[PDB]
Parts: sequence; C-alpha cells; structure tokens
Amino acid sequence: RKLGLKHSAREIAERAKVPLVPNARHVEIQMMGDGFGKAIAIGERDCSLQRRNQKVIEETPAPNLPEATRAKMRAASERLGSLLKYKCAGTVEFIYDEQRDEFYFLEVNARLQVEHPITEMVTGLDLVEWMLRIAANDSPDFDNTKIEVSGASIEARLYAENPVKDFRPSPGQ
Repeated sequence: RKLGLKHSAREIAERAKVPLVPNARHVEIQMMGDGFGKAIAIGERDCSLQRRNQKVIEETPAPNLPEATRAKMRAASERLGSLLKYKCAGTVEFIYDEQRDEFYFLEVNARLQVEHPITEMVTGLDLVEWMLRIAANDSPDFDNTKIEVSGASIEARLYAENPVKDFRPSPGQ
C-alpha cells in the first residue's frame, strides 16, 4: 500500500535520503529485505531499452556508470528497504542522467521482477531461494553476506508478437 500510491512512495524515499526529481536511462537496484530492518543491495540492472515503456532487453552491470554513483544507488536502496522493514525481494528504479552523472527515484516494485535472472548470473544467487528462506524467517545473515558480481549478463524477451504489424499478439501452435 505504502508503495502503490505515487505520493506515499515519494515521502518514504525522501525520509530514506534518496535523491528525487526536483535523454534518460533506467537503472534499477535489486534489493533484498529480511522483514526486520535489514536490507541489502544485490546489484543494478539497466532497463533502458523499452518500447512504448515495455521492456525488451535488460543488462547488468549498468554500462557507463561510475562506482561513486553506483555505490550510492546501493546505499540509498538499502535505506529505503531498511526504513520499511521490507520483506523479501523488491526493486528500486531510478532515472539516470548519464551526462550530468545524476540519478532520481522513480518507484519501488514490491515484488520480484521479470529481468531478475541477469542478476542471478553475475552473482550466482538463486533469488527465489532467498525469498523462500527469508519469508520463513530463516534469512541469510545479511551483515556477513559478501556478494561478488562476476562478468556481465544480458536478457532478451521473446514475445509471440508481430513487430511489422504494431506488436500485435500472435496466437497459435
């Protein structure tokens, strides 16, 4: 509920010290929360390649993003997740000005996301496994969890659609 309404979500973000909006990319942080105040940033994904706002290709790590601003995307995401006492998996989406080197809160998805497997490739984590373990109060011990990101990974979404006739759905056997 607190994340569903565009404006309640902005207050939490503000209180969490997450820079908000006072040629845009879409950089999101995959975060895990244990439901008891602990939160951890697992990595970031770029989801810029969208058609009329519908994602088709995603990648990790985000290209052309400096550590200074990635590490502060992570920490801002952990504050937001901590503040809520967030449980299981959520994503903090940001807008990113590549040129200005600035990012701004967009929304939290209060759920796992379609693109989650690229994160799983570079870290070797099974996020569903984590979700299950956290949801049963047998959470990984967060303060002692070292996440190593390894290589780069990208996802393409195969749709039953016709790109030539307006991405009209294409049923059949």
